[PDB]
Amino acid sequence: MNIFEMLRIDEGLRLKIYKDTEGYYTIGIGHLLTKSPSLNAAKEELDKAIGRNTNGVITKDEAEKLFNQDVDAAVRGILRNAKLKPVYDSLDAVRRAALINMVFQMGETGVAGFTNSLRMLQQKRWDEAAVNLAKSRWYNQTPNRAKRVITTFRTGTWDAYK
Ligand SMILES: [Cl-]
Repeated sequence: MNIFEMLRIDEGLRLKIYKDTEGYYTIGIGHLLTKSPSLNAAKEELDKAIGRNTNGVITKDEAEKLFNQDVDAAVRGILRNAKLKPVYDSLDAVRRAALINMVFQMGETGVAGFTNSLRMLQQKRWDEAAVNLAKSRWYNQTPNRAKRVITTFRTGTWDAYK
């Protein structure tokens, strides 16, 4: 298992514009298009992202290209961020994938907001971090996915995805 496989399980693959769990227009493997409620504004962003006139439908290859870009962006966001980088550097390979997952979902700035939990992780206090992460809106809104991420942090194994 690796980060791509993990996020593909968490986000799914949809080739037609859809609404994410929060009602925002998205496409492919969790690629957010826009928070505007306008489907046309979504369609427009999609055309610009892909470089072609799509009418709301993309191919598998195009979804995978957006995915490659989004994973690369998450990783560079971690490495650039003063709060996130030291945490990433402290972690083992599996737990690193879990942090990438969160950044992909919530954004660099959002994850950097989990100060307390990040510290716990850096200190390798797995159980304490797991308990703290579960108090968040994140956990309450998307509990099945958050539990998988938390378990990965708790154990350092890919068991929640097996
Ligand atoms: Cl993009």
